[PDB]
Amino acid sequence: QGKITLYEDRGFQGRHYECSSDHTNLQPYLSRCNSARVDSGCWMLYEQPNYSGLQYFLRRGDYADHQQWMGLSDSVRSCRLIPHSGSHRIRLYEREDYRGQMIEFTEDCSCLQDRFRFNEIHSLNVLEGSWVLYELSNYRGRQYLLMPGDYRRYQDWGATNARVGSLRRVIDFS
Repeated sequence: QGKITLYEDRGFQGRHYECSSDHTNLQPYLSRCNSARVDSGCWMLYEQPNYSGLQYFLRRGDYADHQQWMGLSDSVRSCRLIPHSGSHRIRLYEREDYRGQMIEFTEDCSCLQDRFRFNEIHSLNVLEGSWVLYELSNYRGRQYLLMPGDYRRYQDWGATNARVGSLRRVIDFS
């Protein structure tokens, strides 16, 4: 279940901490977390503790700096593990609940505008692992996270809007 080595200082220096499970406060272990090494899994970090604020999606790889994982701010005080899943399947819904149009995805969607018309997703049903939504295509903007569950609106995943441009599955193994 994921396994990364968060480093207070870049180049994997300074104080370090290994996270193999959900964590809400990285302060008591990392002053800033300027570097991170992932073994196998997907991880998300949050600029503020208790998963609140701007975050950064991390996948198997070496990060000697915060800029590597898109770290905008080295003020990372929270990090969690996003579960995986052998198969991947998700059902997005146009409007709230399930009265609008629905389209399913079982693979990477670097260009939703090619698969679904409406750009507003106000409900989705994630059966397998988890997925990620991007305000644009080919991930050139913001990103949201949908854990395995049921959503009846866009606010459920704490989103100002529904505008979705692309999406992928949070997995690279099972």
